[PDB]
Amino acid sequence: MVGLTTLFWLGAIGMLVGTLAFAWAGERYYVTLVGISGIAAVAYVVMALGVGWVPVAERTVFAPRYIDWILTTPLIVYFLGLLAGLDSREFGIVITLNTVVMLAGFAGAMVPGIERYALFGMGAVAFLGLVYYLVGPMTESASQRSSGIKSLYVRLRNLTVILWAIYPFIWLLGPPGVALLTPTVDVALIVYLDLVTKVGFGFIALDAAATL
Ligand SMILES: *C/C=C(C)/C=C/C=C(C)/C=C/C1=C(C)CCCC1(C)C
Ligand SMILES: [Cl-]
Repeated sequence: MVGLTTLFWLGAIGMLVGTLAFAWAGERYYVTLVGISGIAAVAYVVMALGVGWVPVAERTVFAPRYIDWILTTPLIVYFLGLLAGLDSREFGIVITLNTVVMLAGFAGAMVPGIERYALFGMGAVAFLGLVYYLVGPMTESASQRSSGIKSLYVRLRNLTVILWAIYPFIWLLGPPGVALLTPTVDVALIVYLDLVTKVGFGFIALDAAATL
């Protein structure tokens, strides 16, 4: 009743609506949000068309998803770093940590053997370091800003930390890992998370930009 392609098209449509909304409302921030959802839109269309479905051992891996994540997640961290007022050096640490997470996941998904769990573990370790910087140093830094900017940062930060922490569990329970969850359910859960961590993220920012 509901195929993989249908779910990919749904994500594509959701990202497109977000993209046009952010472009219209567009204060770097608006251009970043267009990139976050605009890139994801393209990845989902490509996948909806059946492009980039790579067979690996006995699983199917969706390569456009990881290219998407590698480009869009640093833009989300960049957005948060602007809100917090990071110096160009602190940016380097968190964006480096983020890239390690994304690359490790991409490599683990593409490796047929159990070495892929070794790659997954490395991304998990780097993710914990990323969470520390979001909850600690970046929160200290955001404190120096107006009370409204600080409030916006805290709300986007918690949205980000809570939801991003769910992805490694979906990955591990899905085809890439123990292959427990079926591809259709696993994809459905990730389409939901992508939409919330990108388009939902964006709309929470727009809402605050009008309350000024
Ligand atoms: C728009 C897309 C988003 C916000 C994707 C987020 C994905 C993650 C936070 C994935 C994290 C992972 C780990 C922490 C360990 C290795 C496997 C990953 C890539 C699923
Ligand atoms: Cl995958």
